[PDB]
Amino acid sequence: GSSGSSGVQVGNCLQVMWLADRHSDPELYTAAKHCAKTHLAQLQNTEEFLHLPHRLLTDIISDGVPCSQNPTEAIEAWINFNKEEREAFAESLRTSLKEIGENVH
Repeated sequence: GSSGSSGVQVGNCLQVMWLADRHSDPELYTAAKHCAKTHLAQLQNTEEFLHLPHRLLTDIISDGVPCSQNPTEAIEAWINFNKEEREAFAESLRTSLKEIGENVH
């Protein structure tokens, strides 16, 4: 019957992937990190995500994000937090931002 084990969840994906990266953990970091890029919104509407650094966020969006989960929206917010300086990261992040799914070269 319906049986499984403890793994990763879009909700606790950030926290997981975070520590993982800090502990040079590719297996985990990659896993959680992925689920994040796919479900960025679910995190963009949360504090943690906005509380995350630039290295983490950059990596996520760097791995390409599905047009489905409004990527820019998350960038604008996570940036607005401390736009005072993050601004620089906002522009650079925008140009770096990548979209998948749609047929565009």
